Amino acid sequence: MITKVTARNNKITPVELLNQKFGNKINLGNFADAVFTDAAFKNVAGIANLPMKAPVMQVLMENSIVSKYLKQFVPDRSVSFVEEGQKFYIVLEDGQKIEVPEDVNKALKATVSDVKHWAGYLTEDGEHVIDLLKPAPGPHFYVNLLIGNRLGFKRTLQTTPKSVVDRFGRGSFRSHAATQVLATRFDMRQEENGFPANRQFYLYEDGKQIFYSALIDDNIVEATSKHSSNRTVIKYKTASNLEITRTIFLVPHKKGFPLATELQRIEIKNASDKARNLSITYTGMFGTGAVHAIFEDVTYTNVIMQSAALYNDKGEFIGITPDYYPEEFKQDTRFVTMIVRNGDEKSFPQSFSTDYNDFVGTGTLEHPAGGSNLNNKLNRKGPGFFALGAPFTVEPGKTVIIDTFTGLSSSKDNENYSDAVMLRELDNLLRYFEKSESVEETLNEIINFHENYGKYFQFNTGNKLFDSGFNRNLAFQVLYQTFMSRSFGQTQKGYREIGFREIQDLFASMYYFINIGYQDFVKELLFEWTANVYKMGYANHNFYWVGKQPGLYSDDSLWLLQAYYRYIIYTKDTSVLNEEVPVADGNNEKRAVRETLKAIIQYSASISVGDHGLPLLDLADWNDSLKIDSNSIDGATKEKLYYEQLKKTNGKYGDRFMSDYSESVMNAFLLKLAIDHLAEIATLDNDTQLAQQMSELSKEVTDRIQKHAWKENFFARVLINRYKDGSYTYLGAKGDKLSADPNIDGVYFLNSFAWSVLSDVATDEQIAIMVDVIKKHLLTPYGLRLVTPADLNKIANDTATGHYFFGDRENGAVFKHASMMAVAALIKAAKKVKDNELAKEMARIAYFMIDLVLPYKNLENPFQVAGNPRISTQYINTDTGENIGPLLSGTATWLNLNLISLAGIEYTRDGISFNPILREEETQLNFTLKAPKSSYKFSITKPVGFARMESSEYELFVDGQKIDNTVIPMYTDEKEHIVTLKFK
Amino acid sequence: MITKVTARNNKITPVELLNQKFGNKINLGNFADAVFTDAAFKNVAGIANLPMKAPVMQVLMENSIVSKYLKQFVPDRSVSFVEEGQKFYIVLEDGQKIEVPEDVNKALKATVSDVKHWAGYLTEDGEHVIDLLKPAPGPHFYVNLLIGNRLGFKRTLQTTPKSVVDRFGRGSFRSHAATQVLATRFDMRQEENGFPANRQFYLYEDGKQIFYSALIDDNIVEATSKHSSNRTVIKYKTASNLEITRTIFLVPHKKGFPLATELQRIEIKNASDKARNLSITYTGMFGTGAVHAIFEDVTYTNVIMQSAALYNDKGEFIGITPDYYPEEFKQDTRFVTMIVRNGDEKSFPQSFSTDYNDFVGTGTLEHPAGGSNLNNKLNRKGPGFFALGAPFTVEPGKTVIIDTFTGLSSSKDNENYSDAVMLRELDNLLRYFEKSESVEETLNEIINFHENYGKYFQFNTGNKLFDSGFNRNLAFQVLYQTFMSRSFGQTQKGYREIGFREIQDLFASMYYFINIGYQDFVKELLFEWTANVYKMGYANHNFYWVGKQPGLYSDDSLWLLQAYYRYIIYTKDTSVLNEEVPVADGNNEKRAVRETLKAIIQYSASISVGDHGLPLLDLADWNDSLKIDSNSIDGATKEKLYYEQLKKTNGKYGDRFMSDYSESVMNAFLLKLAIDHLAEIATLDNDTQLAQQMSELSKEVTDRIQKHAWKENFFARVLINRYKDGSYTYLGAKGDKLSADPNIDGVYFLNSFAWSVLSDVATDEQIAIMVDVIKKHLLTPYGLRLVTPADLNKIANDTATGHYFFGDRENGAVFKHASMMAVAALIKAAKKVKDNELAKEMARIAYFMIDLVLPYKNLENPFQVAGNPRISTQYINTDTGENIGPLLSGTATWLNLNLISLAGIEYTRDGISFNPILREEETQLNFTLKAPKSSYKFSITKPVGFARMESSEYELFVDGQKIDNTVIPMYTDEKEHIVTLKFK
Ligand SMILES: OC[C@H]1O[C@@H](O)[C@H](O)[C@@H](O)[C@@H]1O
Ligand SMILES: OC[C@H]1O[C@@H](O)[C@H](O)[C@@H](O)[C@@H]1O
Ligand SMILES: [Cl-]
Ligand SMILES: [Cl-]
Ligand SMILES: [Cl-]
Ligand SMILES: [Cl-]
Repeated sequence: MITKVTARNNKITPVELLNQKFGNKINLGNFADAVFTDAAFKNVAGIANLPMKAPVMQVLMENSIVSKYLKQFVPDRSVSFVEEGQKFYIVLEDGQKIEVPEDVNKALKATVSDVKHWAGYLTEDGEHVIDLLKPAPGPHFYVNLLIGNRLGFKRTLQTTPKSVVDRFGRGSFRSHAATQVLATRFDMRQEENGFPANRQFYLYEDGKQIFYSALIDDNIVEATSKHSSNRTVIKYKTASNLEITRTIFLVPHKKGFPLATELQRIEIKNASDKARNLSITYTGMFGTGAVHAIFEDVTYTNVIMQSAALYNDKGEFIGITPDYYPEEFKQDTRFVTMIVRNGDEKSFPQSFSTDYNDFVGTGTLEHPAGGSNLNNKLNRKGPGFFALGAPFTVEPGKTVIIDTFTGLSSSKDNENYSDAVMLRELDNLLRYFEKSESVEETLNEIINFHENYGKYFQFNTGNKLFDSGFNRNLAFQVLYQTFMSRSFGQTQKGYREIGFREIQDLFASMYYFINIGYQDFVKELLFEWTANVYKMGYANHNFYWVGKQPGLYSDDSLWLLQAYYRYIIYTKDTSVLNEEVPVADGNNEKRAVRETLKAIIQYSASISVGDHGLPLLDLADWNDSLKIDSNSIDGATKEKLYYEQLKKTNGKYGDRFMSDYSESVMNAFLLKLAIDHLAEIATLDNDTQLAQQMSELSKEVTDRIQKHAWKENFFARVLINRYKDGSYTYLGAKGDKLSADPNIDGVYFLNSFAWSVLSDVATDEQIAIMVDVIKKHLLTPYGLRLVTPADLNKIANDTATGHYFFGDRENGAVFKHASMMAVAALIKAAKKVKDNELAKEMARIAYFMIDLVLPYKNLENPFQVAGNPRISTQYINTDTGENIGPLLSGTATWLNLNLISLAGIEYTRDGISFNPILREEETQLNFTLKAPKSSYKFSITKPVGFARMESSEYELFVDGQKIDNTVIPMYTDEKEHIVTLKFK
Repeated sequence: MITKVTARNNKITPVELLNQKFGNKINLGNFADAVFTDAAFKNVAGIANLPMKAPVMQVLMENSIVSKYLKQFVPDRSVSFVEEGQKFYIVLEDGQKIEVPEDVNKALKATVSDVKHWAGYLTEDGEHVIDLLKPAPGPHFYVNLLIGNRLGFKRTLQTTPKSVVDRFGRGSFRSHAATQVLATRFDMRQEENGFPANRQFYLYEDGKQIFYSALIDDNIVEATSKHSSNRTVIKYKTASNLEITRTIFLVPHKKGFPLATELQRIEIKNASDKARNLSITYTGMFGTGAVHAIFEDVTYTNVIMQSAALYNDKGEFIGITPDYYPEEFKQDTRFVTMIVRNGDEKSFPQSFSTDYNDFVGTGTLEHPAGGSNLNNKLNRKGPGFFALGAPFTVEPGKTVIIDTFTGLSSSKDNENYSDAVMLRELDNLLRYFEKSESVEETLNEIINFHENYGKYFQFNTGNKLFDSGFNRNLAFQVLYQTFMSRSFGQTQKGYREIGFREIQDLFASMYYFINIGYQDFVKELLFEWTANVYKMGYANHNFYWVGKQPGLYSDDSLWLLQAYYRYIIYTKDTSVLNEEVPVADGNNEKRAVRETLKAIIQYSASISVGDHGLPLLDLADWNDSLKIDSNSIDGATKEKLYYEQLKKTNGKYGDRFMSDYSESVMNAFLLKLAIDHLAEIATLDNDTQLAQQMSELSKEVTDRIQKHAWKENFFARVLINRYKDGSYTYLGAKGDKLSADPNIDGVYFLNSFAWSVLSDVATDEQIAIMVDVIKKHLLTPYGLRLVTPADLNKIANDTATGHYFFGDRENGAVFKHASMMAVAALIKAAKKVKDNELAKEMARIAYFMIDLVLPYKNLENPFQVAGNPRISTQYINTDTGENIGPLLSGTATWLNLNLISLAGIEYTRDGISFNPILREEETQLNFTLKAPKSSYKFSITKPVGFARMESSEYELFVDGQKIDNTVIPMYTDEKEHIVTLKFK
């Protein structure tokens, strides 16, 4: 009877039908747009020859003139618009070509004129300028991320404030952990991160509303938003010639300040020739401290608090704080306050409301009935809605400035905490910002801090979109992720702690922090992770104020050797090996870093190993969904069993934990890398015993992998040991019998390839075979997939590949973080393999993939690829090409590593191993590099074509002296050194 | 420096300041209103002599004319409006009385004219007629609750659909458990139960929006909502003379229908003299199946689904369904469809949208830019927003009807489930409702079902608000709560299973179900609860599809004897005792009901007892927050330990579980009552051994309580056993040392009193002493509070007094359910105690408390007491008098029991023990009563004053024959019997 047609099953798209019905009567061009005219999809209305894909028919439909005109034909007749000369026609299926009326021609030309920039544009400095009326490519595209600065203060990692801001200023604002200052929204749409009133305000004249910051109507003649590094600026011009500017940023910490403050400055310039008697009403919604009760008991969230008013020394009202009854919700104290600056005079708000129902009344939030006449009623209940009102007269050509301060004080930074601490910190804050210029100076301080932070590595290529994208935007995103891990963005809203393995973010940012004098902060981060390693070598999978999930995941500890290796090789500071750091086991016990790093390797190399001497997989490793072993155990369960095994069998600590559990080949590669890392560390430490021991275990573990993990045409991913008859014995190479694609023999994991190379196990020949498999079955038009189809239920209890349509996340997406780890491999191999044609090919795939993740390139075809042109996104949908959030991802970290690696920079014990791999079409690459006691200017020139040191003639000069050593010293003479490389 | 003033600490209110500054320059009357003019609260603007408390100043400030006028004085000068003649003046502090201008006078008169009805009014049938522009007393006041009907179908309890509807039709709609059809909202405001688009629609004319169902602007000239029994009707008149009616109800189940369907009929009458070419766009938001991911991973909720279109036999589009990839979210299938009826023409929607961003575009939800021209694009992602569009021309005087059907099919009612089952059931539904009159006939069926249901008991007094409030509205709410327990309302939105102790709701509704032929349904509910009792006698604290929390709470099982007692005594159907029913222990074991009820009594009377032979408290009993014992155990942990105590001490089953755990005096009363119930059941069963056994255990248990729980002043609540030196030994009477009020010796729990009486333990003298304590320390101006202040830190410390401002929930509220259990005791004692003055006072307190909970009386002073005039609410705030939600509460169940008890009806073995307690001021009471094979008309007459059978002269007549036996037979002659009682 009734039939069902899904979005994906729908037989034909609008543009396909448009091409069918008009393609050989008019030139539809490279891009067109169309909509079905009816719910049965039989006819289309379309428009030919657009500069790019864009929702033009949608905007045309919003236009009363074009809309009414089209009804003379649609829905019963298909039509296409077409421009010839500079005049528009409408074409029918019967060949008629009708010059459209002038008012329609004008509307159509006005609509298509700037389609090329409908998703905004980037400034030379990489700032995203956004039209507030234009449609969004996706829910992450128009988003900026803000962060405070707790460097030099306690618990910098856990207490740095962070904010989400879209083009309209919507979003929310957090202090420590997931503590909400302004309310987050957890509702149906990705686009809604915050309660809708947050950061918004209204203007009134003669009692009538003339402006709302989140409503663009006919009385708004210009409205743009600019997302820059750590601030957002939003500008409006009214038809009445008011010029309104909003600037939003987080206050860097200063002693005595609240733990979190977000400043929004509102500038109102009267660009007309008559004074205007105006008022502002500034609104927002405090987050609840009782976040779980939003789901479980909303009435609880309301009755546990009340509104309270704040008054300065002179008895003047300054703002609002939400007052809580339960002690657990009185350890943070929120506030909002406003200063109105009008020539000489400063004033505080004259009125307030705290009841959303009294505020909106019979109206809407966009048009609130009580917005002009606030009732000065303190709500006995929550929620913590606030409205602050103040009148001002602004003379012709003059500007009034309204500075708002919203934030939170906390016990997390203050002993003997009470709301009295907040009142003192708020006073400190308001006195600091008493003078108008203090706001501008603080913004400039933020700008300069990030400008100086990025000087560690600066491309200068004349592609300013690339230069700014890397030098500024990617540098900021890796800083942001060092503090925030994956815990807070537009759609990352729930209680994420800090994953042990996101120590990865520090792999890239440590060099930046060291080169602005914060080496000690990097050590504090290392020691903090070190303190989440247990005595036996496994690690808490997660930690925030406290660590948890002991040895739950098998890869965690091994990543820390990469962090220590990076730090020790760059700094040559071996002292950290002697630091006494808490063991995660507690009871006030500390272990020297050296012995915890020796323990980490012993856990994965000797204890928690399987039948082949490879590290056990346990619940899973880096790959969230390799739950192969249904009866896994974490490291504390394994510890108690391991010790009773040793007494059962009379064994010795260090013996293999006997089991039939599966093994992770990826952990084997991580371990092998770890062991080489420790050997190099000990060498620099002149620890002769440890360097010999590791150098020898490295050879052993490599033997193990080569012998037991190379499987025909790939390094396998997992070795299976529970089937003594041989039913299944590996996964991740031809012949594993586990594929789920008829045309594919075997399952192939991109990371088996990547980590076999990054750990320096795979031979040139094994690289060639795996790259061929990659080209055939993992390389898509949208990049490198994480894995090929597998049917893992053949050995385990499902709940993995069963959740997503093809193209999303685990059902075959391009996971950009994994794609970047693979690029890191391709780049490492391209520098070293003997076969220059293999190297050329791998460098081609590297740059192909980098081009598909570079955020600024999202503006080339934004309504198809979406993403965000300043901030990385997690994955690409391989069905559509859409870059899909979230906005925090190891993609950014490894992209940074990879581009610096391709520029030729690798730090080794003896200095900088210089080996750049330029693009074939490039003929020069210039960049600057800071070091702690020197700097460098690098210049590389080459003919068009593939050039690399391994296989191309070259001359290398350092400070004008041709040299042969391609390891450039790490200079300490506080001079700039000129490095020139010339390929023939 | 900075000071803080909380809502509660604010020294003076606006009206108090108005009276200070004006009360003896003008007569302010019994009610006035005022607002502070500034954020420092130094001046007020107010208005004198209102008919009741109301937010008049708020509405006056929304009025351009009056607010402009007021600025001549405010903020600097206080002012009060006052009416003399039919003319207004404004009065200043200096004495000036200024006749306000005519346009101000007109606005003021228009504003105050109908303040008396600003919160709406009740029809003679108890329906709440509501003005859509007037302010709300609170977030529960303008709410209706809807329910389907699964009687005669499987798993009626678990599958009956339910909806929440406010005056604008906002809210949400669920199927089984917490499965959402239309999306719930979990956000900051109690007022927001649902996604804002739910149930709303737009009208267009010539491409322009002319109407949105959730926006009242100047083009709306009339807008009212009527909440009735199981439907809501909303009416609007436009300035252009369109008359729009929305009718919302749930479809009662018919074989082959979807498990849940909500019908909204939209009638559009053209009351003008010109035809109008209109279109409708009907919108909503499907709930996600991935509810937890709204908080954890909103992007997941989006990518796991896509929109899909539905087409009928002729290839015509009929609506939308959200299509899910994961199997776990494919076991329910949602739909929305619409039929447009225009004369004899029927049509289906011509267009649709499924992307909220394309729909709203540059506009707002109230004014969407894409709402007229839907794009017919199936969204590849969620969320499941939908817009369905259809054009229609309506001639002068004609009506177009648009019928919408929104719902869900489910595996819960269908084997071999897939979306093909939904398509068949949707076809069945649409065929059933193909004729226009089918919708009206189904509504009439619903109306008649509830009319017939309520016939069990019908008051016929002078007072139609009381009569409809009881006969219709309270009857409906007890029906609603029998299915829904406490699981779904305006602010009850999260996953609640059915509490074992909510079997209470059946205590009242069973009689109603039996008298419409659904005795078997009552037995099914009884058997279902019986199946959640374990062999040992404890119960799963909770159950929905399966039971859980075995013996976690100590009182649970005991309530079931009250349910069985009520059923067996009313029906005389002892057969239920012989039913073989699953034991919650599982395997495949069943036990006869008789033995599970003997087991329940044995658990609390012999096994799980403390040092005094009283039932152990365990984690808690009925009172959620008596976590006295921090090392408690549930009944399965106790069972495992009990048996190993038996083996290690040679004991026998039935011996006491040895411990120092605390004992619950409330459970003792529940057990004593349980035992009497069972003894009485066995008597009716002619089971001679069981009747003797229980009669004897009852004397024992009563001895136990009297000996060990009467504590000079009161029956204690808890007996404490862990302090063998006597530090603390009881809680709940004078001398327990646990008070936290300086002026109160002891802690007094209202339920100690209530259950000492309902179990028939307390002597006349103990009642007198306890009522005196109640009058002095538990009776407030807003009713009977649950308990007096206690400092339980002295023996444990924790919560409740930790969480709430004084007046709310556990910090001293009038918990209306507990207040009603106390009224049940007062009524029972008033009928029986020898002292007529004690009976008189207890009946006075009873009626005082009933008057504070009767919903219709919430309209006497609604802006102070709020609540809901048709549905009970949970508690009264003792600070303000506000009735605060939620809307589902044992208040409704026990209010029903109490008013029937006061009318004189108690069912006993031998019939109807008739003993009414009228109000002193009443001179007659008339009511009708149905029985399964007879009916009765009762008429009671008395002089003004206190009259009761125990102490007043009376003559009783039954069918014209004076009689002395006050136990009326339970007649079975299928005749109407006349019962007359005349007090002298
Ligand atoms: O592929 C899985 C990866 O993506 C996301 O689940 C997390 O943010 C990463 O920590 C993880 O490594
Ligand atoms: O006092 C506690 C009572 O109130 C609410 O928590 C629940 O709805 C009831 O089941 C409970 O008995
Ligand atoms: Cl992997
Ligand atoms: Cl994000
Ligand atoms: Cl509710
Ligand atoms: Cl109690």
